[PDB]
Amino acid sequence: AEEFPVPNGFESAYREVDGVKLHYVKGGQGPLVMLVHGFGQTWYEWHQLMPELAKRFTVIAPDLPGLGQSEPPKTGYSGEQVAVYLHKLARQFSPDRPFDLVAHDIGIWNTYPMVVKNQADIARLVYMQAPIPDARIYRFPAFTAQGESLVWHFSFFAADDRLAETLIAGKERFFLEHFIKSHASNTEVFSERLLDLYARSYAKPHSLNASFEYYRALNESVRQNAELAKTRLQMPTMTLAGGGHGGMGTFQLEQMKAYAEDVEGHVLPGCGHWLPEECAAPMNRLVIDFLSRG
Amino acid sequence: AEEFPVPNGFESAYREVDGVKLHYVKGGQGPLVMLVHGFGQTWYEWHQLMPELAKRFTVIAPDLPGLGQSEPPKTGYSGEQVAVYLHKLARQFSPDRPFDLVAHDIGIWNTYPMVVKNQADIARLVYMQAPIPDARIYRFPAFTAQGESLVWHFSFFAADDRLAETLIAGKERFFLEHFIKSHASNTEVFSERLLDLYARSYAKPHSLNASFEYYRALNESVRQNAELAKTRLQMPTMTLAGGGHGGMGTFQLEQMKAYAEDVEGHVLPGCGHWLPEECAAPMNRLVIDFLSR
Repeated sequence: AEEFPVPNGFESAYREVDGVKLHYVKGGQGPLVMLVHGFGQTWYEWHQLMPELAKRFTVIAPDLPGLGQSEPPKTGYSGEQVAVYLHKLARQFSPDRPFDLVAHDIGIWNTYPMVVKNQADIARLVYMQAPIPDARIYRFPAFTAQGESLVWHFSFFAADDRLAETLIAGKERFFLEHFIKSHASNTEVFSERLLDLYARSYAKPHSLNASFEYYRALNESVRQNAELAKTRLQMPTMTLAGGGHGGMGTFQLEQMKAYAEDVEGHVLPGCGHWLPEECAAPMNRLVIDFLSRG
Repeated sequence: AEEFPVPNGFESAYREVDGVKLHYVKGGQGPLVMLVHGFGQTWYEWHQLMPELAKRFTVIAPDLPGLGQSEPPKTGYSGEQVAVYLHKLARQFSPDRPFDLVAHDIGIWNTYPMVVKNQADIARLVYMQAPIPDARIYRFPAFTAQGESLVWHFSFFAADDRLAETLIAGKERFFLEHFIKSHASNTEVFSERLLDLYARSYAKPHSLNASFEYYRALNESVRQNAELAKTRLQMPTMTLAGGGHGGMGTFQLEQMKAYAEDVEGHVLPGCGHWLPEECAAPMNRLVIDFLSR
């Protein structure tokens, strides 16, 4: 069974990595690019970018552990733990050559440790729409005068007593439409049909729990990254952020400059958090062009 | 029936104020003290303080509009709108003499406008465990190095789509127990029966909604207060805050210094947010002493 339709010419498959069965969608030929999704979504957020990249690259889009059709991690949900699974998966298909990485939202959290620990394996890097876990996340406001606090959900999802699963179970489709649209500028792209697909996937009980365990591990990820960030990233990097409602704005690039020697940043006007869907044309173009420099 | 047991010597009653039927519990004789509860609770959070205060004062503890047994407001939930109901209720019982005001949590939000606009009516003021709505609330963090933050619920409750009512309905007791304990230092004071009583009250559909409408009006209250605060408070004021988990710490007094010329403050170590219950005896003593001068 497939939770989301696979683009023509791609294959849906699974690979066991350190005892965990990871789902991915793969296609194309050439150097490897791995695309890593974020909270509320799956590999499918990349499905419009994937055929374009596949004309020049081998493209793999995994489901994060516990999300989509991937099994939960056996070690834990901190960034350093999850990054092992994703690094080993990529190196199964690119064992002798560096690969490219594109990551959105908690895909950043779950890849930054393996990038910094294996820099020679990463040719080029694209990060969009999330802070790298560090002390900056403690400075975001709980409540704002205009618009809405971007990351109050950090506390909601990290709260104990399984607060978030207990309240959201049975109401997953309602909650996800609210979460997605509240973090969007171009809300009209989130049709009821598309929201149905995403909601059905993260409503699987182990996926609803997995979703929030990433946030329950966030403070551990911060502590991990305080050590890892003593070495800056050396490979070419690009950041993308939305400039509209839900967007990170200038924060994405300004934080990345503390982490990367070679970084260029873009803020996409009229676009929120969900860049591949809200602003497919400019986002796809920026990513394809940046990766095609190599 | 009554949602909470009324202490001996007190009466549970109602008064119509601007077309809204307000519930309150009243006892004692002497000058008036009005006690105003906060989120998650009702008049009943004051039920241990009330008999002690009633030895020297007439004491009235209303349910906020839409909460407990009070009808929702017919104007709105912003601080200036709700304060009209509370001011007029107090003046029905103390028309010829200034009265004292004690307020906890959003009871502050719902009384500050009528205090600043009717200073001659307010003899002494006690505020505990909440910011007055102003720009300082935009500095509180969304997340902390120890886990969930103190006031991320501001955004949860203010969200549209009836987010909070929709997620909490059917889980009202579960959520309120988590909310109380995550803002407490002393959780043992919250018995099964007490949690049951508070959960049943705010689970009434119009009370669950009313609870969050106070937060959906919070930014409007901030903007109202930006103009009202051009006039400082002149009456004797006391702030109380918990020093433990859930407490406002030094913030309560430090904010109040910007609003009040005559203010004294206390931080209670080992106490969180729910001061009348977590730390009943020292909180009662400090309030009674302050009001009895």
